[PDB]
Amino acid sequence: RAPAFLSAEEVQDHLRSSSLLIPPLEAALANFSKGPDGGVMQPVRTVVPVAKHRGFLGVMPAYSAAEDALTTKLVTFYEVPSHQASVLLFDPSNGSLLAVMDGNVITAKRTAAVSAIATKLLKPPGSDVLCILGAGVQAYSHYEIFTEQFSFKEVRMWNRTRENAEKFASTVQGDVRVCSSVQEAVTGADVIITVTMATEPILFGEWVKPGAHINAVGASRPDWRELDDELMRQAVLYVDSREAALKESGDVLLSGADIFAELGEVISGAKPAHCEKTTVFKSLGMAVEDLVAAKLVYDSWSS
Amino acid sequence: RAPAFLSAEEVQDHLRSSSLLIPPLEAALANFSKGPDGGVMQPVRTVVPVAKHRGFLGVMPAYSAAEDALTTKLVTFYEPSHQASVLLFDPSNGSLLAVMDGNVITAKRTAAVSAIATKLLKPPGSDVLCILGAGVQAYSHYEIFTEQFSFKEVRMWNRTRENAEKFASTVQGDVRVCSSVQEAVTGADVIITVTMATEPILFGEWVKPGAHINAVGASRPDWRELDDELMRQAVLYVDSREAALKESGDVLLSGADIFAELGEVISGAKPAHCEKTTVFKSLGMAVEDLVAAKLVYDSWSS
Ligand SMILES: NC(=O)C1=CN([C@@H]2O[C@H](COP(=O)(O)OP(=O)(O)OC[C@H]3O[C@@H](n4cnc5c(N)ncnc54)[C@H](OP(=O)(O)O)[C@@H]3O)[C@@H](O)[C@H]2O)C=CC1
Ligand SMILES: NC(=O)C1=CN([C@@H]2O[C@H](COP(=O)(O)OP(=O)(O)OC[C@H]3O[C@@H](n4cnc5c(N)ncnc54)[C@H](OP(=O)(O)O)[C@@H]3O)[C@@H](O)[C@H]2O)C=CC1
Repeated sequence: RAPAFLSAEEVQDHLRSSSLLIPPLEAALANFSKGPDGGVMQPVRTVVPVAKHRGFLGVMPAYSAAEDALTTKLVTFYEVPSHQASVLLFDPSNGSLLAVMDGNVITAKRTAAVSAIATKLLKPPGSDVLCILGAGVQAYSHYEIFTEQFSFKEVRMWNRTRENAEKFASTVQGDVRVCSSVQEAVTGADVIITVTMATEPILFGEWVKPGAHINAVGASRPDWRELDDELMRQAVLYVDSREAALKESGDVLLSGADIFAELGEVISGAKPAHCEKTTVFKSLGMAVEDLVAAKLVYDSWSS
Repeated sequence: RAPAFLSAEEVQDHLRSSSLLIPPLEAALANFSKGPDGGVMQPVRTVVPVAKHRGFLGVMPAYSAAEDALTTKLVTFYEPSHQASVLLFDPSNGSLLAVMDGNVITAKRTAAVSAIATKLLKPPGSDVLCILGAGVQAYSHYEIFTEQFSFKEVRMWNRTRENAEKFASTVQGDVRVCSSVQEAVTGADVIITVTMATEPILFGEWVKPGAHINAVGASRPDWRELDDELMRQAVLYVDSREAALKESGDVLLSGADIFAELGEVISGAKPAHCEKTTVFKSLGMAVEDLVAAKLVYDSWSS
């Protein structure tokens, strides 16, 4: 019995709303951070660079006992969407390949879903203003769930090329104030989302409102950065994975910042959410997050 | 852009002649052993323990600049023991071109790489071949070794003699079934170990001076097929030093010195001591899976 293939449109049908992903992801992150008592086996992501094409192949395997599912997501990103992904789903009991599915929409919706979880815990009292840095796939996915989950009075956006932000602004529903600089976009912003593939810092702490929350999603490479030192050093730093951040996050590696806690620890109440101080959630993506989503799809697909 | 799926039989048809599999395997091994300047990017394999089901998931990604190929092998082994899938990507844009069964590929390249080491390291007058084990790898090894070499006597030992006899009357030529490892390896010139043994079964005291051993089995850091004596007194060749020092219980638990990588011998950097007793420890490498995958895909897309 050959494995089933699930198209991008097959997946989204059996995926449904991005915020429906939230409670299972909350469980996955907590289980992960619980370590040996959490049932999650997840080594740090293996990345092989394709220098000849300025690209990378990410391989993210995971087993999760609670979901009893065995997965591997393979993602290529190059500096045809920039990010291409496929998820493999195995029978954890015998090991046969069950399904090969398009991983792009899972990646987009799950990443947005995790940022929202961290945002819900860490956004300051009186979070009226949201700012989005970037205008790619993740920006759309984050915009959809953040306007769904939260109630911002104003949304700002900056992109490297202003045309794509204005395009973004006119495509999405609801008003978007396109700003020509990051300084303008984040000034007075209570929640900031950085979803660019920049490699040198675009976000400087001096522009950041005291107590603001930052979701740093991009710069998933040891030599890449989105944030400067002042922000990385002065803010309370949360990550999805401590082992992954110390190996793959240039924002963490180069700044020399102390990781305060893993987001899963907070979810379980093992660590506090300092919503009143300036916070940074540095997200690098974890295989267990993909696991949960792909498991939801196949199970739906099977019924 | 839905990926292609090649069945095991489909892969099996694209890999008929070994006379097309070994030359690119040799080239790949040569380039790998050169390090990064050789153009092969191959992280040590990641293994996910699934003790909950007494099983493992092996993950083996690779890129090669020389043939511009980007692949990932995903192997699962449980207690068909080994189930593999090989993914082939487009290097320039990252799209997944194909998903193929990787059990046939695994069997083929493993047997072929062993034959490459054997062709180089077998002693003068190699008349007796000895196979320890009777699984998938024993078959694939037997087919290529009898095609490539010319032994007068082929022997086999297996933990379950029933399986050894089923092997003996399935393969074409005459295989002599033995009731002990010592009986099988005594006087043997080439020895192939493809067992799931976790504690030493092959002992240096039994091994003919000058014999070549292809140790393929034990690929977990606490499992081993060969004893301290043999590991330390033979000239030790591996596919990868980095994998060996991580995953080979045979090498780690004996403190044995690695003389060379196989690619180093193919390239000319290190000599093939065919007159000394030699051991080639194969752990399996992502680039070997890559080579086969590209060969299959090139033929398939023609
Ligand atoms: N943490 C996680 O879980 C995951 C993280 N990501 C990361 O997030 C980022 C966005 O992903 P995605 O939306 O799919 O990619 P996209 O290609 O769809 O979007 C790229 C965005 O980043 C901008 N960009 C590219 N280079 C630069 C640069 N040098 N400087 C400033 N902006 C730049 C682009 O702007 P422009 O219009 O000028 O091209 C665009 O706004 C990536 O870096 C990705 O690696 C996504 C996967 C999940
Ligand atoms: N180096 C490489 O490139 C790769 C290495 N391998 C490794 O090679 C070995 C064989 O692979 P494969 O043929 O596919 O596996 P199989 O399941 O097809 O065959 C298993 C063989 O090992 C024997 N065996 C099981 N337990 C023991 C034991 N305690 N002692 C001695 N023999 C035992 C079995 O005998 P019985 O008849 O009793 O079952 C059988 O002969 C494995 O260890 C595998 O991990 C395979 C992938 C490629």
